[PDB]
Amino acid sequence: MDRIFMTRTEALEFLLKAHQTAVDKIGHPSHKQTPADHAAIEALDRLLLDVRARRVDQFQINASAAQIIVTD
Repeated sequence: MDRIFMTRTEALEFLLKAHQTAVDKIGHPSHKQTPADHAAIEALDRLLLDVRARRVDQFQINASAAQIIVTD
């Protein structure tokens, strides 16, 4: 049973660690950061606004993987 409770601000750790899981799941390389990444920010804007606006909720992708239940 894996569960992580964090506040609105601490939620960042979850939004960050969450990406690593997917990025690692696909088996992507470890090459140096690319310039195109600057555009990827367009997507982060979603979670960034949802968090900064204090409109985020708790959720989990898998039961075996590290879960992070948001504690509003």
